Amino acid sequence: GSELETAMETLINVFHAHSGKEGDKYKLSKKELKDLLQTELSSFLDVQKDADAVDKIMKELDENGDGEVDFQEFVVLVAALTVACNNFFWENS
Amino acid sequence: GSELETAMETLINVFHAHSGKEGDKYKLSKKELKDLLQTELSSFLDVQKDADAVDKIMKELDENGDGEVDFQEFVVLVAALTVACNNFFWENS
Repeated sequence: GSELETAMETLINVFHAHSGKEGDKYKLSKKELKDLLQTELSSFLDVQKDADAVDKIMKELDENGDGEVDFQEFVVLVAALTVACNNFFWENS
Repeated sequence: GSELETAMETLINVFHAHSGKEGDKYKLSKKELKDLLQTELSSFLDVQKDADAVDKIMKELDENGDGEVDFQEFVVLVAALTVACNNFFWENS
């Protein structure tokens, strides 16, 4: 019910959008989850900032893109990318 | 504009709610940020799962609660707590 608490519930519902395959509710194998957000956050390409942070995250998905990611992995890894493009000016319009 | 992209924009606006002090937009010192979410996620106390994950996160805020946290720190640390209470049954009603 709180503003921050409300955000937590919304994230779980959207995860179902991609993971709702009903098979693996997880955020899928690391190789796929990256294809989904790396493209969904297209505005991310609008202005990359720290290539070192993005570079490390890409290391886990490329070393074993067959690994796995779930809610804590989707949130921690996606927030980590935000470091590399945390630019608030990354507005697409 | 996408469902996952929309969640990213909403999180920044609520951070302003607590951090909007206008001084430090960061998520504040680690000691305070924990007081805010540890209480806001009250349903978290509804059913703690892995005390080891929560225990490690508490280590950073207790070793130097005077440290600092920002957007990537608030998202990665708060998602990390979700590991300790990821219980979907943690419904308060």
